[PDB]
Amino acid sequence: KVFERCELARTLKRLGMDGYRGISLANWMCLAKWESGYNTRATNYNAGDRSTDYGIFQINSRYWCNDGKTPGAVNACHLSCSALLQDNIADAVACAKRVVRDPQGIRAWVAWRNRCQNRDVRQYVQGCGV
Ligand code: NA
Repeated sequence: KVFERCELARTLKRLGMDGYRGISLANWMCLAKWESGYNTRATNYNAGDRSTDYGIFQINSRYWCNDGKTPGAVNACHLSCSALLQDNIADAVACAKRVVRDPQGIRAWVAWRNRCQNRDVRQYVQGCGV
């Protein structure tokens, strides 16, 4: 599914993401936009290290989900990577919350540092009613 901006913003609020471990809704929105363009079925194979990024938040298979084919991988969210390609984002959100529970927090995603950190991120939630 490709979410529309405000549709996603309202969905993430209801799933308890606003201020989760100190992270504002607008930052989660900036993250999803730059990772996948709000697309739940986005996958990106990383040839450099044989891992794959899955779903709306492009969660990596080396640490977070199991796809079987990534060497030396763990599965900290206790999910098949397949769960991260559903239209319903409940599992992707539960796994994203697990990612930011580590010390790096939202910095775990490099796209966030590049595209979101120290920016005016108000634009991603403006007029959405959240
Ligand atoms: Na894994």
